[PDB]
Amino acid sequence: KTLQQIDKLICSWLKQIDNVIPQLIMEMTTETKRHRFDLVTNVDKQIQQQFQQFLATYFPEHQLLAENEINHLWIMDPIDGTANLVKQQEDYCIILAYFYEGKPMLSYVYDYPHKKLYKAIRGEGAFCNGIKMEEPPSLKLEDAIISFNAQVMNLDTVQDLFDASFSYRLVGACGLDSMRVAKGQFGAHINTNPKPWDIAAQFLFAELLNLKMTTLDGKAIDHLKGAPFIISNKACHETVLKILNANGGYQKYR
Amino acid sequence: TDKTLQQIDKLICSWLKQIDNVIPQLIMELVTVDKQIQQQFQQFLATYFPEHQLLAEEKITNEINHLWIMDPIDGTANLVKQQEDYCIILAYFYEGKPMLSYVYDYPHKKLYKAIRGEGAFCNGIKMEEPPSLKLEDAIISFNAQVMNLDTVQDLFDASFSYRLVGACGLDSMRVAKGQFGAHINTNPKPWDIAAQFLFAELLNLKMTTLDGKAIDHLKGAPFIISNKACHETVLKILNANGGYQKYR
Repeated sequence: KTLQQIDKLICSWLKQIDNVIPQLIMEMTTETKRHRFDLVTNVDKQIQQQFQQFLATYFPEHQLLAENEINHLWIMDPIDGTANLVKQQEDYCIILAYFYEGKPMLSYVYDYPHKKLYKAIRGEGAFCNGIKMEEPPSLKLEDAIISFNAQVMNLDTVQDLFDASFSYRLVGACGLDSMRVAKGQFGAHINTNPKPWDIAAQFLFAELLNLKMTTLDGKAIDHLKGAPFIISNKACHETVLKILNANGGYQKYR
Repeated sequence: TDKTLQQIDKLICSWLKQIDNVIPQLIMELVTVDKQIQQQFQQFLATYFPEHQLLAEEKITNEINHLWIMDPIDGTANLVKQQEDYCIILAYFYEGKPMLSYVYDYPHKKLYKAIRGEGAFCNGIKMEEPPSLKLEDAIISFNAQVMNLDTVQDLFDASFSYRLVGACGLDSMRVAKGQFGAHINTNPKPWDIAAQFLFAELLNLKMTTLDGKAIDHLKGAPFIISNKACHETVLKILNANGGYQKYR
């Protein structure tokens, strides 16, 4: 009811990042700083600062989980698809997810480069540039195209996943690979090691569209934590898990 | 003297703007369309270009003076499964020499063209040669399902990361745009790569057989379109330890 309010403000914010990204892309560099393995840039740090400030201006009580039992929580990946941002300047996205007392309420994956807004509102629907998304038609794995990082599983399980499925594509940002699943464009997407902000938005998309979104053990995921994960068409979920979990695991070593 | 290059470019870009009307219906509700586009353009050559001939997936050699090559849609799998990341490819060659090329990324409303003597463009904005990418600094795109795992592993290790769009024309433009370091297709049909010749010429890229050799633009060959700075490292990995072909 006042979700309409919060949506109006988020949309105002996403619209104005338009006029802040191209200057940040043109003056772009990388930092290794404050990070074990992952790459960060000046773009995402700024979009974050910008969203923290949005939170300060409008929702002084709301808290930001970004780079337990709190009532108003936002989880943000200012730039999902960092390698893509740096190397291609395409196929990155901004992910925001809103949780009221642990229940997902609003979600956003904004594909800036292609100008596409995915949003999920509880009690309204899921939306892609204001056109309503519905439950994708049933996809069985041999009919489905799937998406995963192939450098990160033993080469043997990659080859079963190749064989069980129609084909293989990779976009390289969780949010974007996940949305393709949501649109019926892919059968499933797998991330073996997600950060919370990499997957946060997809809970609500998954719920409203009847997607299967689980850990790779098939168990339900804690949105504050994140585990190795799959978002899938309901018709190829069990087949994917089953392949991933055969012959002592999909892990790359041993 | 024959049609001007310009006047032909103007004709092609309209003919492409008339078609953002052959989708829909197609998508909505086969496919192999694509004869429907093939033929629509067969009409185009008849109405406007008496002498010109077209090579497309079906229905010979130099010295044919005015030839076009066309993949009415490159990314069939993509069109069929995703309705996205497919493109129209067109190449005009004059007594053997690539004169004009088009790769039209329909779903993202991006027409890439290459014009001999003027340059390469996306939507009319000019494309410059992309920056030097060593392979450790570059993303590579190739179908990993169609090589043996040893050579895929090394491609994985040598490079920055791996992505795949699933349409030869689109993956090749990523290389053209400096977004990818290389794209490899080990079994193209002439229409999967026709356009890229002039892009690679105008944008100082390397396009060759996997033997690092001149491709016969009339027939297939296993192929690579690549940034100048990683072209050789990529080739070496592909021809190492007995080669790239998967077996049992």
